[PDB]
Amino acid sequence: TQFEERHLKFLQQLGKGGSVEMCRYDPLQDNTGEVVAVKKLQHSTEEHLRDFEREIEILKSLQHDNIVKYKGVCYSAGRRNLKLIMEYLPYGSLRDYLQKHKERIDHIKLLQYTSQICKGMEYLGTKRYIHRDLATRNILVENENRVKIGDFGLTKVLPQDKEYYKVKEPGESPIFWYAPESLTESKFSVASDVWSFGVVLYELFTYIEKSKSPPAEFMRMIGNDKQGQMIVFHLIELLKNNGRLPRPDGCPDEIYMIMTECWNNNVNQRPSFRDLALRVDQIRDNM
Ligand SMILES: C[C@H](Nc1cc(-c2c(N)nn3cccnc23)ncn1)c1ccc(F)cc1
Repeated sequence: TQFEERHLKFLQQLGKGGSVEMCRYDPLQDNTGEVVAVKKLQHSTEEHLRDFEREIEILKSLQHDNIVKYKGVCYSAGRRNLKLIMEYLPYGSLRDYLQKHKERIDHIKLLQYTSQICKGMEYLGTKRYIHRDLATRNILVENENRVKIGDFGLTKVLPQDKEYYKVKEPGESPIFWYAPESLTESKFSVASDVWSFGVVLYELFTYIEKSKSPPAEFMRMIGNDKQGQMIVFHLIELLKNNGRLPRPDGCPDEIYMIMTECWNNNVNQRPSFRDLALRVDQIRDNM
């Protein structure tokens, strides 16, 4: 079913990454239409538009309880700019949600969120997609009991004959979530996503405390005097030498062990998302 641009009523800006807005799709013009989330490009050039259409095809191919729902696309006349229409997830970003309710979210709830992120990622892998940007900033909360992976802007499809994707000219790079091989060789795979997942687990159990964030902690370890390209250089050498993020205060042993397993320099030794979801669900059952 189609979405007429004239009937999308702006309500509120939700966030920037392009941008995401809260809109009411109101063709009856009586303010009773559905509230949706709309993603559009800030700078809709020819290369970005091509990348955005691929992102849209990726999201449309995905149907999982822990992946934000695709609703449709809005086309503009002439130049062919695109708006991606998604379900509105009313509790917002996990990052803000956890910052707002801090420790009032207990470990068993955090593990319910962990399990769901794991399941969404495992599914993504069966499609041979690499997310590349797994972080709490890309997770949304539908309700108290359900989170969803909510943005796929950096997602690549693996080539048929390879188990990695090599990025030739990197743009946006969340280096503090990157596996060593991604920093050194710009190589991305299911194993690099698992590394990133360990960082997500660190994020949840620090309750996204500002001074404990991955950027804060890694900068401390390499020295706050490191700048620009030198950060990447020193980060690589630190990770090669087993410098890791510390255990979050109050974090259960069995969860901290999962993080450190994800952060294995040896790509082949990192666990699979299938094995992670089983392990996490066993922890929850024990508790
Ligand atoms: C950058 C963007 N920021 C948002 C987004 C939303 C939001 C929402 N409430 N529902 N929804 C549905 C699809 C996309 N975004 C959303 N809420 C708050 N902040 C952002 C975009 C995707 C992410 F995964 C995270 C943040």
